[PDB]
Amino acid sequence: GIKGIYKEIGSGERISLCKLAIDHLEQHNRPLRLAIDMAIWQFQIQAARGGSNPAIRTLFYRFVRLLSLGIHPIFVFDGPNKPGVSTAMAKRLIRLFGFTAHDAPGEAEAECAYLEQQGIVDAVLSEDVDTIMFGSRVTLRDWSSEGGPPTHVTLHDAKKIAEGPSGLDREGMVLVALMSGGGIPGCGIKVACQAAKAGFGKELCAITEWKQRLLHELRTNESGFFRTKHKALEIPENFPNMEVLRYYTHPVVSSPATIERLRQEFPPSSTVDIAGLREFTRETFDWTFRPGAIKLIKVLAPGLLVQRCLDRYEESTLVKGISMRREHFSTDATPELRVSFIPAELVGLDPGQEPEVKPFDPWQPDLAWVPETILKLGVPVTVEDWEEGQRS
DNA sequence: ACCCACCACCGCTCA
DNA sequence: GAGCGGTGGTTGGT
Ligand SMILES: [Mn+2]
Ligand SMILES: [Mn+2]
Repeated sequence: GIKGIYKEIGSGERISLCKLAIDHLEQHNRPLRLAIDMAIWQFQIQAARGGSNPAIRTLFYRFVRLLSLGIHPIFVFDGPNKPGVSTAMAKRLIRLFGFTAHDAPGEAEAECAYLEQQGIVDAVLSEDVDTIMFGSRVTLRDWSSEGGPPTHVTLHDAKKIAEGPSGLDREGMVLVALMSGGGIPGCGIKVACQAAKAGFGKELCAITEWKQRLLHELRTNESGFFRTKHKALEIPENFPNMEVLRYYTHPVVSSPATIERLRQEFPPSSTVDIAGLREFTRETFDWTFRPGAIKLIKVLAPGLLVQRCLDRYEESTLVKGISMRREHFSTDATPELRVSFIPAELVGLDPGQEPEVKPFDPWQPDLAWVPETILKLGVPVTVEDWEEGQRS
């Protein structure tokens, strides 16, 4: 649920997460804040195979990707007030990356939408579009390839939907969920959408006046709100159930006090725990000894580089040089510079103090495409010299 | 009596 | 959660 909603509101704009990140950083002069429904992982990460704990290993890699994007994420967990990777390990790993874990009192997607409304986050990444019913304005879904590397997302805009052909707004979709559900039998997304379009989605708190209006409209269709008449659809008395109505209208979410607490404490003083990550990966992935250390260095270095650029907003302690420029399609033509750096020097781990058991040398220069905007923010002098040398 | 377009629903598969 | 074909039902007819 809601089944068939995408044929009504649209499938959504497919867009590079990098583009969303960099555009917001340019438009709003600070990194994008994104609430992530923790329920999204449940079917995406238990598809990885091989090695030790591949499910949380997938989680590790998408966290490194979040670093590379410069996104400030907050992962929201479900609460018990709702009407196989460990939560403990997920939260432990979230802290090691300098990210934020947040426990909803009830359903996470309701909390995520609430956080967005309160200006705690700029957008929501969830299983589906249910977030719109809980007040979300910008909601993201399907963080995946476009495949290979997971670079793109599917963006739904609540205002544009309420204007587009469906005319489905928040209270329209509630009525759809009220009548269709998954409650009137024989109904019915098509009819529910037509009922919503007629404006029956208010529901501004003796409600039986309203109920026998559309009930009259469903069987006679004198206003012509429908393609046909529906004398077969017969409506229960409990309906419209009002517990259900305000499960959407005021879902159980964090207290005002919690909101203002988050408002001062998120984003946190984000810092990646290197030594913490080294122990985690050794314990959980069997990334043991010198090979395991080098493996962590290689994977973590680029994101750690991006992350430290923004955090200052000669310092060649980050970028050793620049050599190219591109507007690749994977980022929807977001200007990137080919950047060099020393992985082990940047991560700050010495593979030597670990036992030894073509290849990759963490002490030699590695290359990475980093968004030009982030580089100008973090290493402005090196970028100007690159621009200077290239007008010759 | 029968056709017909539309639709709601079920079972299916992959996440 | 979300895509597919079947299909049984409803509607408005033919
Ligand atoms: Mn949920
Ligand atoms: Mn949902």
